[PDB]
Amino acid sequence: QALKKYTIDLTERAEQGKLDPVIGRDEEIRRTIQVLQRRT
Amino acid sequence: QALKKYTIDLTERAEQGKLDPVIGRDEEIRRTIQVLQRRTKNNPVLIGEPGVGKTAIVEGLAQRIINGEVPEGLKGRRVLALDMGALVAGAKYRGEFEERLKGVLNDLAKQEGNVILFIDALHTMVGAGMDAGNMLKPALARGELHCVGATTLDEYRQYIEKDAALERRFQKVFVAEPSVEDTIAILRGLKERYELHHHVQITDPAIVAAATLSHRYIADRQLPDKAIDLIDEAASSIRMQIDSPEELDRLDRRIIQLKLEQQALMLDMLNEELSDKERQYSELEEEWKAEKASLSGTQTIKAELEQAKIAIEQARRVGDLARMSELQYGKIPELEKQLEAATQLEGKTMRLLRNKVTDAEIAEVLARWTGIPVSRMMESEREKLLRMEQELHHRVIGQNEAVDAVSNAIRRSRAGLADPNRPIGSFLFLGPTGVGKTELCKALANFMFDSDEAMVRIDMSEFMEKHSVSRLVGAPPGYVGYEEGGYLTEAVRRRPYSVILLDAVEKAHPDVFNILLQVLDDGRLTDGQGRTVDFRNTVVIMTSNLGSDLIQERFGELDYAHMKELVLGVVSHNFRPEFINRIDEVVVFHPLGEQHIASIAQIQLKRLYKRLEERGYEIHISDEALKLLSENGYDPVYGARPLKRAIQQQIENPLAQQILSGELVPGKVIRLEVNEDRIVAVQH
Amino acid sequence: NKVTDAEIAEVLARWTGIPVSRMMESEREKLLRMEQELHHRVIGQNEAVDAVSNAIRRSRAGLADPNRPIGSFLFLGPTGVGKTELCKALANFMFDSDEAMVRIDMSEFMEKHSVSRLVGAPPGYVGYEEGGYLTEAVRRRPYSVILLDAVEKAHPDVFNILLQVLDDGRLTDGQGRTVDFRNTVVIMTSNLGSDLIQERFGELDYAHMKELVLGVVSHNFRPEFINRIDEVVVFHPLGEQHIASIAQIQLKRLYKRLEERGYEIHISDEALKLLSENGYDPVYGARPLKRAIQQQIENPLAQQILSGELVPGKVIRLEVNEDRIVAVQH
Amino acid sequence: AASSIRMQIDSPEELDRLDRRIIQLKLEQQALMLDMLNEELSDKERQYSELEEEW
Amino acid sequence: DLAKQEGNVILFIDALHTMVGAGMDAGNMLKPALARGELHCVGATTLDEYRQYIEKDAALE
Ligand SMILES: Nc1ncnc2c1ncn2[C@@H]1O[C@H](COP(=O)(O)OP(=O)(O)OP(O)(O)=S)[C@@H](O)[C@H]1O
Ligand SMILES: Nc1ncnc2c1ncn2[C@@H]1O[C@H](COP(=O)(O)OP(=O)(O)OP(O)(O)=S)[C@@H](O)[C@H]1O
Ligand SMILES: Nc1ncnc2c1ncn2[C@@H]1O[C@H](COP(=O)(O)OP(=O)(O)O)[C@@H](O)[C@H]1O
Ligand SMILES: Nc1ncnc2c1ncn2[C@@H]1O[C@H](COP(=O)(O)OP(=O)(O)O)[C@@H](O)[C@H]1O
Repeated sequence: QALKKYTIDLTERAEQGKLDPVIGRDEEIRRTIQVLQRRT
Repeated sequence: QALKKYTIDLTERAEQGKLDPVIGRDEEIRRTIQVLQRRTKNNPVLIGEPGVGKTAIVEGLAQRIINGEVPEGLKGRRVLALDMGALVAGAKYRGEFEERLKGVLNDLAKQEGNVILFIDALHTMVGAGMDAGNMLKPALARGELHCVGATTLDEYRQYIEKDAALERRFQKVFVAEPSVEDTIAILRGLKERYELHHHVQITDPAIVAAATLSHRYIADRQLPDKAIDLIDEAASSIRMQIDSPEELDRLDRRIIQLKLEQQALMLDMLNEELSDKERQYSELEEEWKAEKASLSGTQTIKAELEQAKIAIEQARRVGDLARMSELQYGKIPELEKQLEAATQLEGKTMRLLRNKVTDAEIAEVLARWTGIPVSRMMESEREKLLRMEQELHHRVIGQNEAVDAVSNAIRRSRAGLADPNRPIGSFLFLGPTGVGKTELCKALANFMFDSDEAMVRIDMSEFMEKHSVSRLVGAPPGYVGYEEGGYLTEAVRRRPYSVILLDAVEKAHPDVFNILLQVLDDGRLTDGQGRTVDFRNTVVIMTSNLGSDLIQERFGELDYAHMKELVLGVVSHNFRPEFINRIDEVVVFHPLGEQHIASIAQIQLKRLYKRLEERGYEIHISDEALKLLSENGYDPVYGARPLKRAIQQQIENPLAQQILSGELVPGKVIRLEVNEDRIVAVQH
Repeated sequence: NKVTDAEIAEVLARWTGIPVSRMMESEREKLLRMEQELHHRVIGQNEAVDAVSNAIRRSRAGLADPNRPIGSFLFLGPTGVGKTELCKALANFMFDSDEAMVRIDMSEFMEKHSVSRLVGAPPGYVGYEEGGYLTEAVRRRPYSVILLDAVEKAHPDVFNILLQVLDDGRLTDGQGRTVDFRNTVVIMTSNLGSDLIQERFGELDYAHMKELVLGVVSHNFRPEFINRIDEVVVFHPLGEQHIASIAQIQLKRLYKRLEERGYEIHISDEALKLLSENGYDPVYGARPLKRAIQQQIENPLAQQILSGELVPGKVIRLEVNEDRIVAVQH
Repeated sequence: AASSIRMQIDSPEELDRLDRRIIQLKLEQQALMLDMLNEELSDKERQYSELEEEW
Repeated sequence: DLAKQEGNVILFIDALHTMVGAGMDAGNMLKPALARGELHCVGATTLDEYRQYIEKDAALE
């Protein structure tokens, strides 16, 4: 499949715990998801 | 086959129903249809300032073509869109671009006029590395190609209307910026679309209020797109607040705290407390799940009704007849009444919060956009405004008349009662210098709007000059500081709701009052760049001090009214009456008694003890020293600025002289006890 | 299937915006009614009613000059006699808004060399890509009434620009294209002879009024520039029935905004009488009326709204106090 | 103007206004479904049919 | 793949300007997929590339 050919899963990396639990910015992530669950 | 390679059928997508039944504009739709159905020059262009959805106007044209609302010369056409950038894939080699374009044109010649071309952003065809208009031009004079132009008026008169041939291949269709009620009707259609999409409910009076406040205040975007985006933003905000759950997270943190505590312990009763709080959390969570199941059932049965609408529109396009009757008479009224039964079931069961959006939520989103509370008179800020004078007299000693006047202005503002076409209030301030005119404006913006800073001071003793006026407006174009904007204006347009101080205008040249005439009649001002920025949602204030001699004479035992009248006659000697008639509202400040000096000094002690607790110091005072300072810091000409400098020269220097002598320990009781002429601090 | 000249005039009107079409009967009724409507929303000043009625009649009948632009009017009157509001009522008739007008606020222009605000900047300076705002706003709305506000505050001979405008009204803009004014209307407002007006609106007719203030403004302007104007009309300081009518109109739009708030508000006519007693002065015209209305109505009214006395669905008779007005809830 | 006249031929205006009238009366009758609105619908549809046949 | 995963996958692309400058060279192939909604990707750059590429195509804006 063409998925694995040219993609990099970061969610696998945090799923395999490779990554950095940075603290904070939760309002900004919230406003991001506010954008993310729009229609336009 | 480049049509397969580069273009996308809208009418496939509208055949798939993917787009908007866009309301209105119907004369312009028809006029588009007129210009299309000619024999030559078949390509009209769409024009305006953006955020009006001309894209969607082409979409609705295609949807009417699907529905056959067109004359009998377009039934069966092909409305296809193409980017100019779509053929800038490989722009190095020679003719490659042009070979793509000619292959497109030969495809369209082979399709023989049954295809209507759409182009968005027609100015993308202007300059592309001659290039592009020098191939379309024979088709576009000959009308064999069926282009549809849609672009922004700035790019129109910037790119095309300086290139004359491309101007004469096209005809203007000026879409207006829509009205209020047009916005309302389209937002009813969009209420439909969003409650189809965003899984929620919307209040339609909140929608028309949202449209009202969007058109009314924010001039940044334009109609109707700003209200569209606001409704989308509020819908998604409440949509995230569907899976917020705040009280569930409170209970979950509580039960996990009690679980950690019990696991640390292993009299107990903590097991019982954990069991009770977990039962509470489980009950709240189960109510949450029941609400989610209710909303999910409501949205699914709404989607099933929408698919029934899709099928009955398939019967409208195709033309089965008993299918229409069957789908209507079965599906519509029973699904509507059980959708309303689910709606009133939610109106029963929704506690953990909503799925509606109200105008309070609109004003929340608005303040998150604006920063300005028109989040309405909610009996906290409202009852602040009911105590607004008593708010001010934290810092406003005496002087109650202007306090009344200012609070009157604010009340006429934030209750929404003003004629908003003048500004919020024009003001002349009079009276003795060194009372807190600046304090008044600071406390105004403080307990009204932000703070003691959210303002613009403009000191008018600079402004003895014609070129001073040239500064504060903005320079004329074809001069130096054109490219930067005016002094006042861009600072206004960043902070749309401020209070502007024009202090001491009597030192300025009398020319300035013309600029104030345009403002204080109108609240709109035309800058260097020829454009106009609103004031009318701000507050403008001038100060003067001329007959403060006469005030210091006669405020002892004359009234307020004839005092006002006499000093306004003096102002008529000063200004033009043609300007002060444009002035709304004038006060007089009066000289204070020394009790007011003592009170302001108490306020200075308050902010001093604030500063020293910020240093860490717990300091009190003998008030005989306050009596001495009240004896010291006055003149009849300046008043309180002598008190401020005396506070400095007898407090801020020697107390720091002893702190940096290492005498003073934070936390000790430090009485500012008197001396013969000085103040001693103690270490207790 | 026969194409007539009315078809062409409508296609032109919809294709540009200029109201070319032959005088249909709703429009002609509306023109007689707009004579009436400018009596309505402008109480007072029926000289101006006459003048601008004649202006738009010489427009829409299609008889006035295809050389000169259509009207040309240098208004004279003292403060607040409705001049700006006259032209806004013209637009709100004609364009169903106030925000379809060219309101070039003229008192910015106190030194000379901001003419480039209105023309554009000549090539090889800054504003060559942008124009000057008058020309752009004309060429987008080719039928639009242009107002030039309080015009004599400026440096005096800015209006060689307006010598072109009122002469032939092709306007050579910055870049070098033609800004044509033949379907438009230029209005100025000035308050020069206003002290003579309030001095001598009595003891003169309309004509010697016009004569003497024309002599004065001719001392102010240049004799070139007075020759270009169609009719130098004069305004008059208003009597107290006009004051009462203005008060009524302000009450109606006040009622409008508060019924948009959602409140049914009446008044004592004695309260109107108190307003009429508390709004008259010859020297200042209409604004002491309006701000007296503002204070002595709105501030107790907004106070009681922020009290929450005002329940909707109640007739709110603005009845008098001893000297003031209370709102009642019945 | 030529294609404008062609579309005003190809539309028709008052015929489609009467068509809006008859479809509104059909909706109103089915919202009622004494009647006599059936008779009024038949009258307006006969009017529209005569106009359409003339068209 | 954007068609296949049906919006269950939202990919991430930082350096949105590098999608703008990639040779439609990459961007306006995907302005369909973001406009149509097979992808809801997240941008990450500085204000200068915002004014340089994101503001400069107003459709991208
Ligand atoms: N009648 C309508 N019904 C539904 N949505 C509409 C309607 N008119 C406009 N819109 C929406 O308004 C949005 C923004 O307007 P646009 O037409 O896209 O702006 P524009 O002026 O065309 O410039 P662009 O390049 O298209 S953003 C559209 O994408 C539509 O979703
Ligand atoms: N006949 C009238 N009908 C309606 N409103 C009027 C009338 N006469 C005066 N007004 C009011 O008077 C004010 C006039 O506003 P403006 O025209 O801007 O003032 P002005 O006429 O420009 O006076 P100056 O000389 O420029 S200060 C408005 O508030 C009008 O409502
Ligand atoms: N809370 C955090 N947890 C883990 N890593 C972090 C955190 N905060 C910052 N970093 C590190 O800081 C670096 C910043 O890089 P990045 O944020 O990707 O650049 P940019 O700020 O341009 O996006 C990252 O490589 C990341 O590993
Ligand atoms: N009403 C008041 N409430 C609180 N403090 C005030 C008040 N009036 C005056 N002050 C004091 O008066 C001084 C006056 O400052 P400023 O406003 O610049 O002078 P003026 O009032 O003469 O323009 C301030 O420094 C402040 O310490």
